[PDB]
Amino acid sequence: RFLKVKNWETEVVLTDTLHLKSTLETGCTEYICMGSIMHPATKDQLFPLAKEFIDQYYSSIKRFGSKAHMERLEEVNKEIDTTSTYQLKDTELIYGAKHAWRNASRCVGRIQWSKLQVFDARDCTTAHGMFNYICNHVKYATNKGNLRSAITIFPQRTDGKHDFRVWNSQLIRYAGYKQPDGSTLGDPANVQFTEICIQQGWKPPRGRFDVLPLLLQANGNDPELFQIPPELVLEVPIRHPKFEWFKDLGLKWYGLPAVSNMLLEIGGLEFSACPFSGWYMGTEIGVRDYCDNSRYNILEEVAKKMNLDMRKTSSLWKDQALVEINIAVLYSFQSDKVTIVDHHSATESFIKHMENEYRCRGGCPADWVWIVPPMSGSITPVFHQEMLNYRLTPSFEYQPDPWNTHVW
Amino acid sequence: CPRFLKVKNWETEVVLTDTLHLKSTLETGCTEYICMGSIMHPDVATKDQLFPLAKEFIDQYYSSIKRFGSKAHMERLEEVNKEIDTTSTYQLKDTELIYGAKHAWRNASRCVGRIQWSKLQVFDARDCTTAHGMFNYICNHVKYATNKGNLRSAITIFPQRTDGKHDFRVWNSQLIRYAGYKQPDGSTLGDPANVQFTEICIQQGWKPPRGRFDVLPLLLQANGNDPELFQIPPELVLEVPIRHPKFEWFKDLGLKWYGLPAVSNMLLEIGGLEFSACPFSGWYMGTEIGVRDYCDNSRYNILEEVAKKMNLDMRKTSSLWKDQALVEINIAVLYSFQSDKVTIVDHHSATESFIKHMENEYRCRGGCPADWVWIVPPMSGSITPVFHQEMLNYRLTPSFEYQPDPWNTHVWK
Ligand code: HEM
Ligand code: HEM
Ligand SMILES: Cc1cc(N)nc(CCc2c(F)c(F)cc(CCCN(C)C)c2F)c1
Ligand SMILES: Cc1cc(N)nc(CCc2c(F)c(F)cc(CCCN(C)C)c2F)c1
Ligand SMILES: C[C@H](O)[C@H](O)[C@H]1CNc2nc(N)[nH]c(=O)c2N1
Ligand SMILES: C[C@H](O)[C@H](O)[C@H]1CNc2nc(N)[nH]c(=O)c2N1
Ligand SMILES: [Zn+2]
Repeated sequence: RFLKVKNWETEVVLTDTLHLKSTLETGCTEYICMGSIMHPATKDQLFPLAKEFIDQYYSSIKRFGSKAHMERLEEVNKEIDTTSTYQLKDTELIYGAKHAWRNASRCVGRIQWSKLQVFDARDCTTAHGMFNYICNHVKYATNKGNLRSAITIFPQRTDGKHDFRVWNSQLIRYAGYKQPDGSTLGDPANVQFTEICIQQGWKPPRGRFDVLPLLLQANGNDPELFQIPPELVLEVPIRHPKFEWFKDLGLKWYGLPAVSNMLLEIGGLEFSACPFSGWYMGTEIGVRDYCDNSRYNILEEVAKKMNLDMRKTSSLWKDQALVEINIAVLYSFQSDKVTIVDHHSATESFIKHMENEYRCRGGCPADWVWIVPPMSGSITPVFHQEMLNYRLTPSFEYQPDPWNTHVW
Repeated sequence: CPRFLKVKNWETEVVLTDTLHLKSTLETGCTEYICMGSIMHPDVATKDQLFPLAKEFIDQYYSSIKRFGSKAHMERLEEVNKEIDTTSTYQLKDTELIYGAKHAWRNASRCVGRIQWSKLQVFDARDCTTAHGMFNYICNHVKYATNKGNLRSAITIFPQRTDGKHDFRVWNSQLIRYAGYKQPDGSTLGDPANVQFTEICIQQGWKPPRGRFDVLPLLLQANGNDPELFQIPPELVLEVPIRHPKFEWFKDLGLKWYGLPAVSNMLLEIGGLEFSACPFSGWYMGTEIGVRDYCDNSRYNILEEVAKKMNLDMRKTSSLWKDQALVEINIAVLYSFQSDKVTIVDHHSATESFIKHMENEYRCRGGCPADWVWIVPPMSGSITPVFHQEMLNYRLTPSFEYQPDPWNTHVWK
């Protein structure tokens, strides 16, 4: 059936037909909704997946049922027969990577989806090769602060014993240190990964903003440590446009957000190493990174310097410090001409993207739980936007952390 | 469905196990292929439909009072069955009515306030026959619940649906709300959310004061008859003028709000019985006023004027002038209610209580259905503990349900 979505602020109603093309599961049933749960091959399994993807690629370039389409189908059939897998054409890899982003229901940045620079790294064989490819990615995507979206695609999975993996969760992240007296120096989300890097020989500077090394696994071998050359790592000192004391907090962040632990699935092929990057929405730094209780957890210090009354929650001192921290982040990036988007502009772009996708595509899968920003929700337009969530492929998927599967 | 489902809290690592979902009744709207978790809304029962629904409820009640399988349980089952057989309906006992109303609240997955569910004063109004009598019951409800500002949660339950042509309905969406007036020039005076109902009231004979904060009259329908208008005695409408602890100029905005939030348009379903008029009230979380009522664009929409008085740069969104004004507005709302000693809860306290409540429910009941989209507050979401809490949503009965607006269905006499 067709399905309608209503925006309760504008009363606009859209009609979804695209959900009829989905086949992966959501996790919900008719009786239980799992919308706030974070995470709910063979020759036989492969060809229908390959066929569907080839079909939708040739349907996208409007040569469905063409000789090129027919020949590709047979070419893929023979290749799965004689090798239990197949290799994408370059054109298909690019189309598949752009559409995995287009289909990412949790991403508010998707208005940019067709401006994605796709780096083909399928000829890589070693961790040194991966490091080279990744340095080139970081340099290209950073672009002296004028950030450019990019993805680098390493060889696909074969037997599951020869996986390519970036062990880092992001290419650029700060270390976290388990202090003797109990607390945490640096970034507490990375304590385990930091300790794995130390355990592999990394000499930790034990600062607050230590860029972690890359830990890279090629063809299922043990992973190897590499230091990203510092001139490739663009950072922003965080200051406030009114509180001159804000800089004395000693805060900084990196400009390049680059997810490196997800899995890219295209036509039944699995790309276990596919680091991809864009640019930040300011709340990603200022709300979650800085203010989660299990993260940098700085709200108390900021509220202190603002001299806010912190004895009762109903003074909303936490909410006041939260806004100022996010003003500082946005101000700092813009002052340094590092690409960044505020949650008001981003959500506005996403509503416009939604309208575009409903018109030209018949829908847009979207995860309200993730699309609504972690602060000032209902004063952004996505709060009032009903969204249908469903799984379209090509897609990005979660995968296990490699230190739970790897045999040394 | 699997017998155990786990939810995780990503801030604390606590993992809870849900078995209560196995008692789920109606549908969520979701399927295996599509999730409708952000969709806001995703002829009577026959004898045959009513038998099993009543038995399920009666079984649950006698299980709650530790008398399952007892002689009184089996007798009640038989008495209900005969009554459905000979009359096509049945009547709840007072004890069952109170149990059912409390559990409809306990089961309300969108309510962050459910730690209080067992302290609900239930007013039995099933003897009511006329709209005047409905007025009397509602006045007593408002007075009791307001309690000079020390608010107490309460529900008043009017007679159940019979053939659907004799419904009791409160046409108001809440017992206390402010009028909205569309102007010829397109502007709105008062609360833009209530323009449709205000016009209906005016058409029914209400003389509007045409101000910014005019308490709407009650529009009350008894036994399926045409609805009738009543003015709530103004001394029963407790109100709070909004002022700011720092900004002296804030009181010059002339803002105020009423103290009692009281939903009156929902349907209470108990044992297959349908209570189409069941107004219920609690106390406010501050953001319901300071964020939604005041700062929604289609509501009072005061962000601009507050930002002006704060002298914020309103040309770049990246200045976060909206976010900064929204906080001060919510500071004022909480400060003004606490100063006048009118019960109110800030969003940090309410969400922390709800997490404690949810953990207790998981431990002692086997789960707690919760709608994350509604539980997370509309400001500062991720610095509240519910943001990081995985929740399972499912529909248990007894329940509160939405129902059509009565002017769309009423057969005018
Ligand atoms: C171009 C600027 C971009 C912006 C502003 C943006 C914004 C965001 C934000 C704010 C989130 C939520 C992140 C979180 O809460 O952890 C997100 C998620 C996501 N983004 Fe985008 N993004 C951008 C680019 C991209 C690109 C280039 C890709 C892939 C090629 C991508 C794929 C995803 C995916 C898969 C998720 C879901 C992550 C998960 O499930 O954990 N995004 N995005
Ligand atoms: C006692 C203090 C209470 C607090 C702090 C509270 C808090 C809330 C809040 C913040 C919401 C979301 C409101 C919105 O965004 O419109 C809500 C919804 C709800 N509450 Fe509670 N509530 C309380 C009492 C009650 C009582 C006494 C009942 C019923 C007996 C109840 C039943 C509901 C229901 C059914 C909803 C969902 C309404 C809908 O979907 O439109 N609440 N509550
Ligand atoms: C391409 C892109 C652009 C953009 N603006 N944001 C993203 C999301 C980033 C991102 C994830 F995808 C994710 F799964 C988890 C985290 C956790 C926070 C870790 N952080 C402290 C280092 C995260 F930040 C991606
Ligand atoms: C008992 C109780 C206590 C509390 N604190 N909150 C609530 C929920 C409030 C609530 C609804 F659930 C609802 F469906 C509709 C409205 C009216 C419009 C809302 N707003 C646009 C004015 C309403 F006020 C109930
Ligand atoms: C479209 C979306 O479902 C809608 O805006 C919902 C979102 N969550 C909400 N949450 C609460 N508490 N109240 C609401 O009115 C809404 N509105
Ligand atoms: C429990 C809940 O699913 C979890 O906290 C989610 C909620 N929404 C989110 N939304 C975004 N953008 N990022 C997140 O990490 C989360 N976490
Ligand atoms: Zn769902």
